[PDB]
Amino acid sequence: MTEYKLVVVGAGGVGKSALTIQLIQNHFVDEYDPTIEDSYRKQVVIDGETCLLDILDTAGLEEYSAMRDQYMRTGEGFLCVFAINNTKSFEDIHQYREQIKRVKDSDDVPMVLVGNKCDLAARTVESRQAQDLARSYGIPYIETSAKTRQGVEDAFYTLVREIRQH
Ligand SMILES: Nc1nc2c(ncn2[C@@H]2O[C@H](COP(=O)(O)OP(=O)(O)NP(=O)(O)O)[C@@H](O)[C@H]2O)c(=O)[nH]1
Ligand SMILES: [Ca+2]
Ligand SMILES: [Ca+2]
Ligand SMILES: [Ca+2]
Ligand SMILES: [Mg+2]
Ligand SMILES: [Mg+2]
Repeated sequence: MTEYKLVVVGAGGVGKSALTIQLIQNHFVDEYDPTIEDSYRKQVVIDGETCLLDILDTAGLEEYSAMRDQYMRTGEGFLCVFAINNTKSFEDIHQYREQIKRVKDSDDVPMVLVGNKCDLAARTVESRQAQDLARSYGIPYIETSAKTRQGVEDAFYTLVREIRQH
């Protein structure tokens, strides 16, 4: 059966691990845990296709990771995650997209822009801003909450559907 290699990237603390664990185990990690497994596997049915999600949960570029570039090279699709209550994390997205462009040696990489923590009231990044950034990359924008599950399945399933177009 088909395997989709997904890589989750973005700034420290935007909720890369919380999103991936909410998808894989239907649990919200409500604390900072500095030692979470990077590799997740799940057999799922997406649009009538039985397939394997192979998910690599990376560290932010500010954190030193020796396995990051190995994870980068093998990725078929990328979730580029910022938090809607973290302007710096949104600004940082360009650097993650440039790194992806560098490693895939293409500007036509399957990607989804994810605005996480959409449950939180302290919004500093407007939907419109993120839509505009995603448009400039030729990719969809999806808002998620790792806490409430809003958009989580949609973010990962949309990325699979983007890989299928490539
Ligand atoms: N309210 C709310 N909190 C969230 C959401 N997603 C993550 N968090 C919280 O934000 C903090 C950081 O989450 P975490 O998943 O570890 O972020 P990360 O991007 O993997 N950090 P790192 O790059 O260091 O691995 C945690 O306390 C987590 O509970 C969300 O959607 N809503
Ligand atoms: Ca807990
Ligand atoms: Ca741990
Ligand atoms: Ca290159
Ligand atoms: Mg993490
Ligand atoms: Mg503003």
